[PDB]
Amino acid sequence: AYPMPNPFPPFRIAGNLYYVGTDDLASYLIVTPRGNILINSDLEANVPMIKASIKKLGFKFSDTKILLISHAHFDHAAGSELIKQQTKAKYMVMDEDVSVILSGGKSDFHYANDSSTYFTQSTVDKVLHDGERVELGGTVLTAHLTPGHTRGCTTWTMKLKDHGKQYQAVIIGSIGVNPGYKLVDNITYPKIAEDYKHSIKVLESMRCDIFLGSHAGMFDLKNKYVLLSKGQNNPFVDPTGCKNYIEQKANDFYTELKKQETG
Ligand SMILES: [Zn+2]
Ligand SMILES: [Zn+2]
Repeated sequence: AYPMPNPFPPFRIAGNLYYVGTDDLASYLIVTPRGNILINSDLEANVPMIKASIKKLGFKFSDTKILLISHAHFDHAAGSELIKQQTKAKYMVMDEDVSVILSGGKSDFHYANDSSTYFTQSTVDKVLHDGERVELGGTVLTAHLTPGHTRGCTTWTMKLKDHGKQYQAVIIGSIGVNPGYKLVDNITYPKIAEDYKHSIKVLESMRCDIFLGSHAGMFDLKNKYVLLSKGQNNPFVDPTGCKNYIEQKANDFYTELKKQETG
């Protein structure tokens, strides 16, 4: 079973972007004069945690206007229907992943036949496309299609001001190859390897100042948070870590491809 995450203190990352996630499954709140955007609904058990985190920061759960995800797997999206029911947020999902959301996982190219991965079916209020923007209260997020891990995996970017300086924030959706994924002659998702290679090209040339991800462990949330509490100059500003992480996962993809092609 997926290891149930533990709660994590919420905090401001930079500018109007806040962490409201767990010690593992990462969720983000963007606060604007015209309401808030939430990214990743996580497990159903995490929806009360997300609500508690938002409120702890002094914001209103009922001000959640838009719900986004990193990608269509249960650990980022299972909680979406609950959040819709509780806030009436508008759910926006990259086109290639919509079928998985509508079907609660039953159409998943890999996990269609694994009932332990299914989640509550939800409707998508706006279908997104590569490079499409999500705009609220003057804040502008950009959806980047970085496919492979899912057909519609989305890397979310925005610009944040912090201490009079400008930073590109990048929430890497995932370019991990899950155990069991078939990269050669995939029957359901033939372009899976071409899609990962595209994601690598995009991410390797993407400006990345504030380094984030769909899972805390991607970007060293725990140790960085400890530095933040100690008052350090924004430890979430980590371009080197971001470049090193993208390089590592690009190499991991080619390591797994080699294994499947020659092992
Ligand atoms: Zn996933
Ligand atoms: Zn995940």
